[PDB]
Amino acid sequence: MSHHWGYGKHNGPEHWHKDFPIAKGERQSPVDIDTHTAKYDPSLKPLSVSYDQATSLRILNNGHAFNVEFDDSQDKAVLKGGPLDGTYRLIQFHFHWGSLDGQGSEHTVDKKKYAAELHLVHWNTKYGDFGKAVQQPDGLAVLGIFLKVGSAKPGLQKVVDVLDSIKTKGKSADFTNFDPRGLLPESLDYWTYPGSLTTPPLLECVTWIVLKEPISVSSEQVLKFRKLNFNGEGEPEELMVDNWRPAQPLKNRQIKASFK
Ligand SMILES: O[B-]1(O)OCc2ccccc21
Ligand SMILES: OB1OCc2ccccc21
Ligand SMILES: OB1OCc2ccccc21
Ligand SMILES: [Zn+2]
Repeated sequence: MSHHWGYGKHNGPEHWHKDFPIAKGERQSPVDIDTHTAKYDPSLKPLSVSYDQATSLRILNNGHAFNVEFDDSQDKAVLKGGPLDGTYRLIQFHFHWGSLDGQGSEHTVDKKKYAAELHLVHWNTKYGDFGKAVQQPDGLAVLGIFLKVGSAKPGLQKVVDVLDSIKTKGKSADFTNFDPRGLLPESLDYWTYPGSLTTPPLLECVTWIVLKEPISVSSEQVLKFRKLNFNGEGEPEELMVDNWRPAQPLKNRQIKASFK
């Protein structure tokens, strides 16, 4: 019932440029990762993902995805190294997923679409908070992880099991004591490039770090994502599926690989 951007024919990615002309900008995300033209950069550092002191707080259905939110008021869960200068603090994670196992990811790999994509969102501590960070060209670092359907991911199950309590837009629930390390693959090999948010306001503030190795989740786990709703409670049901933006033009960018 409310006026909002979304993923429908009438309010989806093809419309967003009218309110957010940066949608047609020079560093938009996601992109297709052409693995054959990405260059290995020996100058890149190992990525340092340090999530041992992470403090999860809450899970929220914001009408576009669900966010698992963290206490970012101290250096507790940080990303550094790789392509990054300085230290970026974890604020939230969320996913993008499809109506069918053959689509759902935002980034693609040689045109391959995965069933879903996880975004671990971090802000550059030099700018003091998330709101100020998104006003900067190096304000955010997003760790992107592909999901394929296969074996269950045990570290995902606590998330799946709470989704029924946040079915509709605006619902939240406690989500303490969640260890986000259980959402990572074994390998930290990655691609990186400069880009943007993949949702309005589409701000060009992101260093993307996209892991090469997908995680596998079960058919049952991703089905439960698809029972969420875009609508509010008491409104007609519109399933939260296909909340992904398609690949955008690479323009004058290079994608760098951390591996040979
Ligand atoms: O993928 B997204 O555009 O969704 C919300 C978000 C927040 C921070 C960085 C990137 C994103
Ligand atoms: O502001 B709007 O939110 C959803 C929608 C659908 C059609 C036309 C306008 C709007
Ligand atoms: O600029 B827009 O064209 C269609 C629409 C729907 C919802 C929100 C914004 C827009
Ligand atoms: Zn995202």
